[PDB]
Amino acid sequence: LPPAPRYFQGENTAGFMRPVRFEGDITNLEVVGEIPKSIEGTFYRVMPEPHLPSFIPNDPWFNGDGNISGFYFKDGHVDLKQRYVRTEKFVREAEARRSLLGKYRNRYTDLVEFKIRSTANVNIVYWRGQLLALKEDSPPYAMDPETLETFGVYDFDGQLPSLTFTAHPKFDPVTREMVCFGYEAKGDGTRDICYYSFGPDGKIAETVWLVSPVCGMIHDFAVTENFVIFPIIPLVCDVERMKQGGDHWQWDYSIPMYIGVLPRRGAQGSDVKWFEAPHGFAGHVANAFEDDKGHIQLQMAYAKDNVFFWWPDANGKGPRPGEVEAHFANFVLDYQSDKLPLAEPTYLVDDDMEFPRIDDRVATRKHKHTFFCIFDRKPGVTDFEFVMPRAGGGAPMSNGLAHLNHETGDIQRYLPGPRKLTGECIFIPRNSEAAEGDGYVMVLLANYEDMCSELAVLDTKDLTNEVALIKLPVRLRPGLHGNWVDKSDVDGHPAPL
Amino acid sequence: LPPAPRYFQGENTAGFMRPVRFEGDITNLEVVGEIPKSIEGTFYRVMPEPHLPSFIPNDPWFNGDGNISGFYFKDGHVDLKQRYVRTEKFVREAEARRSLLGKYRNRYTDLVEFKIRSTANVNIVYWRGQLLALKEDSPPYAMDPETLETFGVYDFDGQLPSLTFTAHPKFDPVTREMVCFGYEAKGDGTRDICYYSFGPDGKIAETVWLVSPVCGMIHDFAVTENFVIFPIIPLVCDVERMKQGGDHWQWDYSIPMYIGVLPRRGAQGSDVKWFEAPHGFAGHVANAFEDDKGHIQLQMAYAKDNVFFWWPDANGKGPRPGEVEAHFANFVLDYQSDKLPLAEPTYLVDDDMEFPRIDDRVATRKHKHTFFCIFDRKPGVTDFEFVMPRAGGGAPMSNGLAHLNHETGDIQRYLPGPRKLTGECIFIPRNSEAAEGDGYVMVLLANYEDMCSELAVLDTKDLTNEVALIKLPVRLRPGLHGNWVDKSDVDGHPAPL
Ligand SMILES: Oc1cc(O)cc(/C=C/c2ccc(O)c(O)c2)c1
Ligand SMILES: Oc1cc(O)cc(/C=C/c2ccc(O)c(O)c2)c1
Ligand SMILES: [Fe+2]
Ligand SMILES: [Fe+2]
Repeated sequence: LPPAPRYFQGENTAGFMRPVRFEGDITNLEVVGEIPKSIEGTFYRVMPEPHLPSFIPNDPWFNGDGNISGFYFKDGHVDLKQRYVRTEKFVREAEARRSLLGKYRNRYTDLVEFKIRSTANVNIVYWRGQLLALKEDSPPYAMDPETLETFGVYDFDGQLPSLTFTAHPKFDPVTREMVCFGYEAKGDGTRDICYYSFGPDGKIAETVWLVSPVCGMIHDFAVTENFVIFPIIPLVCDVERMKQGGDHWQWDYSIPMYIGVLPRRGAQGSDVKWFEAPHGFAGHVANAFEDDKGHIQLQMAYAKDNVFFWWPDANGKGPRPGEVEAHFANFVLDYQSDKLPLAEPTYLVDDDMEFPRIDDRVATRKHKHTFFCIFDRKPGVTDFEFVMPRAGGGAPMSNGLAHLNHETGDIQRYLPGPRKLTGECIFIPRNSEAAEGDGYVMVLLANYEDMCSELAVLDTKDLTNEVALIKLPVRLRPGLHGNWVDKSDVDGHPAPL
Repeated sequence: LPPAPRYFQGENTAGFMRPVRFEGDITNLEVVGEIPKSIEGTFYRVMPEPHLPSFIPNDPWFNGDGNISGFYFKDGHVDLKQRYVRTEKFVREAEARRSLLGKYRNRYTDLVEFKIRSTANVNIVYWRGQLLALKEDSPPYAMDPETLETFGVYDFDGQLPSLTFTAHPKFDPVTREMVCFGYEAKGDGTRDICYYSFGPDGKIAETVWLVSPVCGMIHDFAVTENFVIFPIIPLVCDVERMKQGGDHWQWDYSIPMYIGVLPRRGAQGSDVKWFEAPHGFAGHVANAFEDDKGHIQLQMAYAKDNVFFWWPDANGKGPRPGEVEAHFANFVLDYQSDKLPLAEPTYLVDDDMEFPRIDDRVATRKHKHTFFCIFDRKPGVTDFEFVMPRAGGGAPMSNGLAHLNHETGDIQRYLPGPRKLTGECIFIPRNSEAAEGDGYVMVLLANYEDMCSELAVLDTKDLTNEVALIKLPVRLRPGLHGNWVDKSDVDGHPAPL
């Protein structure tokens, strides 16, 4: 077999990116300031964190075993529980005590035949009394919210119609449905998209098979009252390239950014309209809604070049690290229009941003608050001379959060400091009567001075001020998505406004 | 109640001394070099590590909750498991989410009434299929060697005759007995010493009650074929002082270092002879044995002033940090002699040393190898300018190990490096046929550059060279004692030479 290294090497596992690989508990975390005593619930987040050194050199960040963190809050106290998802990959590699899975989404490079290749490392959501650890090439892995035990691959009582389940399902706060899809829904290189939904009782509602114009990456999607919307990143899969040991994904400069629109209920596959936005990268969706005219307002991060620059085009053409900025874009779509080309979007702010969150009590409806990561290159905001030698590589960087009020246009910015960077934030309603966007924001910080992680708690009344700073004595490696599960919400999701 | 701080403050919990307080697992530790594939077994060590900030300012290191590390070795791979001893203190404080136990060994300062005050934080030994987590003011806590679950307070099937069990029992490699004692054996301030032993079947053998000349600290003891030996540190307990909120221990410059000698079998309490060594501090015993004449050779660390300087004399007189050195001393005792005063000891080496280990296959018999911690103030060995600002306080420092060959007088020194310090080492026989002192040495390092811990593996053929360096991504706080449990030893202890 290819030799198994016995320690981590390469920039993607250097400095703050070095895997820790701890599972267990740290109770009664140290707190500076004061956690609001009324906060009660759990912040779950997932990070890629390779359990064993890869036999693939410079294995991408996206290919690391999913490790789940839970921060359990009650009466101003907080405990951490941490556990790896017991994926097939995790278990078989742990048994062998060496890496067996090869390149990102390329089964032809695996040292053994896997049934499920999930690292379950992208998102961690709450559904009907379980956590679902998500990875868009795979079904979810179900886990216990209290103990973080892995139950196993989850197929929704045999109802799951797709081989794949998106990392970005949407929770309709009015219908209490989970709205889902999978792309490459029939396997590697397939153009099949399966759109499906589950009612609050767990029974499958929608199931619509449609066909993508290209086998492109559909990382995120959007849901409105009457439509679902599929933006396609111009990364394209060719299985013949994979069989020769090549990358699953390859940028294509010659195609638009397709945006499919399908009626949300009762549709057939042929009802989808593939609108064509200007070539660019479809980033995370903040939210989408239908306005007064019945037009879809789609608000999402959008860049003009390949954010995933390590997967360039066929001639190796693509940007360099730190070059591509994504901006908070508004696209307007009309399902009735027969014109496929879309205009350039309008932009809501100037900041280089990503990882937008809204008050999920208005998801699929008009929202007027968005919280998001920013990366400000203005001199002084980040001490790059100090941070970059300690940072390693392979992961995006955020040096603040921003809160946009869409009505007033006011923006507040939280800057943790010149030697700290942030992950994706969560929003917590102050209580069940709170106005939209009124409550608390939490965000995990990487402190490059201490080489430790911290969890900041902010009040939306003044995002610039930390109300509490929870000081972890270990590093939590840069992660991906996370969610709040409030103790007052029986089904884990907040009540509609 | 006295206010409970919500983060750690003071030098004793600063820098590398900051509690991490993690429990759980890190499998497949990163390894630089190569762990000898024949090594099979577990290195257990214990560290004081406060689970909650104390309400006592500058609480001594010795008063922190015992946290057990196990390093499980097989076929050149190693896993870490880590778990707190579930003492009464740990459990009740965890329930309350605040500190309740007060000053070191002073129940009159506790906020609630404890039955058992153990932090179980001094030593962790193997006996008849269990770990025993030790603290000299208490009975042992029994634990599972595989899972580190705490079973509870252990009383040897109701046979334990004493309130107290030493942190330094000795294992006779020929008789397979565990030889024990407790001081303050009938409660705070008592001069009662209970000497007792257990046969390999778990039945109590010896039980002899004797009386100390003063209520002094007997931290360690020594066992020969025919004698047991009790060196008394001139720290003295007055329960009336304690009732007023004072310290359990107070130095007394006016007394000798008593060394009691009792026949090992069949004795009465009045058979003890209290020899009087020159005033000084009784450090750890390497080993004791009877020579050809039947004289006891007692080899132990010995200092001329109070190593525990934070417990000074009645007028607050004593040394400052880093001032007192201890030296590897040989005392000669003759049980038949009626002369009580002893001569100054001879010294085996000149190094400032402590934490001596021998090949325990010759414990209680003549040994000719000792491994020990050293602290070398020779310029450059430790980069103090770099280390001391990162180190915190409250714990002793070791910047190397030494191996003394007692036949030849040869000394090898292992120096981990200018920005690393060491804990107490363990010795592992190469195999069951290995000569005395031939095999492997392991020692945990504090790396102040990375602010991480490492576990070094050395071959005794060349102690200056690391064969493997196991790289932990977390800190293990400076700890106390540890032990090797070899997989090839049915009762957990090595066979006699
Ligand atoms: O900074 C960004 C911006 C973005 O728009 C998306 C991502 C992550 C996407 C992702 C996609 C597939 C994976 O398997 C995976 O681990 C991660 C990260
Ligand atoms: O550096 C040294 C030298 C020494 O000779 C003894 C000790 C530790 C003694 C000790 C005594 C009682 C306790 O409760 C405890 O945690 C530790 C530490
Ligand atoms: Fe995402
Ligand atoms: Fe000791």
